[PDB]
Amino acid sequence: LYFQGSLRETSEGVILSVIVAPNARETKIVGIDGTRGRVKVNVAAPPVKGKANKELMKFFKKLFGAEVVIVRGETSREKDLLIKGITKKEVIEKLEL
Ligand code: NA
Repeated sequence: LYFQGSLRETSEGVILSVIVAPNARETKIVGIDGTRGRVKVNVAAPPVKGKANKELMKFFKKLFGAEVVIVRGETSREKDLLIKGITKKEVIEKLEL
């Protein structure tokens, strides 16, 4: 039940709610924010020219094997990612790897 506070399944796929920190040593999940209901994601890219957004999407597209788009928070640390055409059960399985 750990990652479930950060995700919900709509007709389109899964909205994965994250909070990023850019300029990290490695793009990876580092935790969960229990109050905000978001996965803490470090992103190994600078927050300029959209590069942290691009790296974030790339990481999750690779993890889930599905298209990932930003649906809210393009210019925020708090970003909502639509994982297209996937189920919550799939997403949880992959986040728990
Ligand atoms: Na960015």
